[PDB]
Amino acid sequence: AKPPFVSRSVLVTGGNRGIGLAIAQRLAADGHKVAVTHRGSGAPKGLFGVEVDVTDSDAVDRAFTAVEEHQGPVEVLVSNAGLMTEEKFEKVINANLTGAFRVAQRASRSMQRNKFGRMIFIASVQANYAASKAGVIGMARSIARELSKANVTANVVAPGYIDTDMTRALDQQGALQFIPAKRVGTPAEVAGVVSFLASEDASYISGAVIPVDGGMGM
Amino acid sequence: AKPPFVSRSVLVTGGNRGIGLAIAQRLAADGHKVAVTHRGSGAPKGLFGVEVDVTDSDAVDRAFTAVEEHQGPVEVLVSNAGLMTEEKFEKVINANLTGAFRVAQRASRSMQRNKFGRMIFIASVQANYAASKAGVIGMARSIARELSKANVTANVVAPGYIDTLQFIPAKRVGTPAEVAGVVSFLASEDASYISGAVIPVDGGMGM
Amino acid sequence: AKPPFVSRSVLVTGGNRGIGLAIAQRLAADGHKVAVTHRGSGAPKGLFGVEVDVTDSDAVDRAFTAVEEHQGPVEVLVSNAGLMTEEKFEKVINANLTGAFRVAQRASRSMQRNKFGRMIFIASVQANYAASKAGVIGMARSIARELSKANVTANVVAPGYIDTLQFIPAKRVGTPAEVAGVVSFLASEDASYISGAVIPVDGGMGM
Amino acid sequence: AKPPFVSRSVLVTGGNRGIGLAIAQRLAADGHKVAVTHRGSGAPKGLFGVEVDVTDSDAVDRAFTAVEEHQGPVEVLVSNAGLMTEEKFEKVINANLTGAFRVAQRASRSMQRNKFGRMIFIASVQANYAASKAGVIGMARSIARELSKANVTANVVAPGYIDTDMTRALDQQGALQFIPAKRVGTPAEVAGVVSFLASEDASYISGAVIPVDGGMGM
Repeated sequence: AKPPFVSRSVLVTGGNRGIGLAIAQRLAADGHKVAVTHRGSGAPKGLFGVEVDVTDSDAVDRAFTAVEEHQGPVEVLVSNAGLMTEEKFEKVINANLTGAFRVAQRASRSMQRNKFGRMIFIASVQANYAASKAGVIGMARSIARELSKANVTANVVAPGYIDTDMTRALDQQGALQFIPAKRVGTPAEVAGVVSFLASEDASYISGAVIPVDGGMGM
Repeated sequence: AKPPFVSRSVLVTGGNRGIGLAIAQRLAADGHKVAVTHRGSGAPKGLFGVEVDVTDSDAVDRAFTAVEEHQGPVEVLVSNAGLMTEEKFEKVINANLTGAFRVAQRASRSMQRNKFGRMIFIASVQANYAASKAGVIGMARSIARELSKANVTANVVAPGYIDTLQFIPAKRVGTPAEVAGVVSFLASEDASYISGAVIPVDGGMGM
Repeated sequence: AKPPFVSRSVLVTGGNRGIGLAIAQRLAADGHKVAVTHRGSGAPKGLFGVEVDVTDSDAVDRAFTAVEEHQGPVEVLVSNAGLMTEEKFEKVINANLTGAFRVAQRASRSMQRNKFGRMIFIASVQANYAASKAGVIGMARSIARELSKANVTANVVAPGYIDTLQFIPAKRVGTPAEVAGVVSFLASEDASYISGAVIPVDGGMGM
Repeated sequence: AKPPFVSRSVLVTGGNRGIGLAIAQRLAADGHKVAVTHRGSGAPKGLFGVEVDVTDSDAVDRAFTAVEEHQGPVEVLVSNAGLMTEEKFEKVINANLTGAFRVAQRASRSMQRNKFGRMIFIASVQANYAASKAGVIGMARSIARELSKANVTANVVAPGYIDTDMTRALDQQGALQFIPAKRVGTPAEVAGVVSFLASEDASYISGAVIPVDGGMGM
């Protein structure tokens, strides 16, 4: 007894490259209406693009508004990262943690009003990155606590070792000792999880962290 | 970029009632070849059933054998829990913890040999239940560590309050179908890189 | 602002060797009244010992009784683990999981009645061990939920590699004394508001 | 076989009030050399005080230096918090997360050189607070990973409901349903845990989160 498909207004932050693109293209193939944010380089053919520096609250506000006018209010929000000294630490925190907050907060009133919302946070694949990842999880669990009564869930996807364009650039196999699956994952493997969390099957999952790591984070 | 569907040989333990039945029915509608074990009340209409007491290793072996003949070697195992004194403690541990081991072990040979397997353990919705459920998660994580190299994963679904409340973020109970939805995903081609995970299906309860 | 010392009646299961012995010796030096169970090789010099097979509920009851007479009703229980086929699986589950339940249950009446108790379960340093250890944590959390109102806590110590390595942040093994140090703290007046916790003693390993 | 006591150079951030003071006074009663940071109001009689806004990297630097000259390099660091809109969110993140980083980073070189260090982070007792608490844990686990080989551990203390001066000001008993112990904890109960983590008995605990919550966070 599978729930009939509903085509959602979807926003994928950083949806023009790497894992973000895989997610964006999967969700579009699913039958959703998919928009993406980028840093200026352009949204991939097919999809609706807005330029957004997630460090900037006004840019986020204007982005959501252009999306709203284009395809209706954001129902499904996929938040992708984002990006030792004080400057390096605050930069990653601003992009990856506070950037997640900014987009989540801009999304929340519309989702609460409409009694539908899926916030899906993609954790980064080092003190700054560890801190911002754990912070997003803490934040997501907190959004889940407040908003779930309104049918607005917040869940996290925690990717393990995934083959990106930039992953392939490293001297890499020492990582496989720590992975029970004994292999790297694909961008498509992560996008499959986002697709499920975006579907009508995930309505009773809220405040969860799903690891997509071949067993690594056990 | 969806991966093409593959019809799997599925065994659902306790697939005749409640959460078990909804799982068996969803997987059949998904397009899998679905068999169920049951305690004696009968399989669901149309689906191949076998009577199994999961405290009985020989009854486990017979069931798997009869299923292998019917529809081919078991590729995906959905293990549903079968249900303070020393007697009651050991009973629940035998059914819910050792029972999961018995089915997981009987399934594992053919999964490793054939280089595909998905083990999906559904935790139970007292000291004995707490220990059985936690014991299953530890056992699943251990199987995940051993067999993931052979494309054989082990994951756990942790249901909350399912109808078969203020202290729940969602402020409602879950349906048996919301559980079966997650099992359908775990049994699908989209879950290949998930292994050793506990997916809570509880509307935010166990956070 | 340290709370004054109270000499507790302590039972340490398997307190005759390895981690068990170091725990029993530390607690005795701390100033507690320390008894140990053992498998038959004998108690440590000076300490009151009783032979117990933790798979035997009646042997558990007898031991507690003999200890109550010797030094007074057990106030702090340190439960040390006693140590793939269906036979080997059930064996480890009986000793490490059900064995912990048997001692925890025999201890609990007097702790609730007397409004003080500290249960300290030492996890083991395979599918059976993974399940037993995870099962003990779930059981400890359950006891913690039930009995904490009566000033009866249950906590778990999870030791890593203990000498009784690159994949360890500390880059060394732990001593049996580093484990006993944490048990000493858990048995002390400083631990009253810790209940249902798993304290890892592993140099960062299980992070 | 208890390890002989060693009197450590200790720094307690926010050690002049509430749980911070309890910790500071306990550690001093233990026999450590205890310094505290404050916001201007003064360190409690007995103890060495430095004024430090943990938002300010230069103030942190000068504080550690005054402590070093007074009683020797910081061996034991107790980091106390610290303190929905963007401003409120970034303020709590700056004080509670980046503030933790600042003091941890200023402490680290001396601890690494001397092959001794105990970093103990006291988590706050809401999206901003949840995020910063989870972030500190993520950070601490990351410090533990890098520094433990040099005998520098990082552990977290996660207080449940504790009776402060400010706790007593709230309409409070609805909290007790969620606490198996069925009572509030005392500042002294938390300080007892810090005392253990600061002692010679905690050397093989690193990257741990100890909850002091009567069972609450189970």
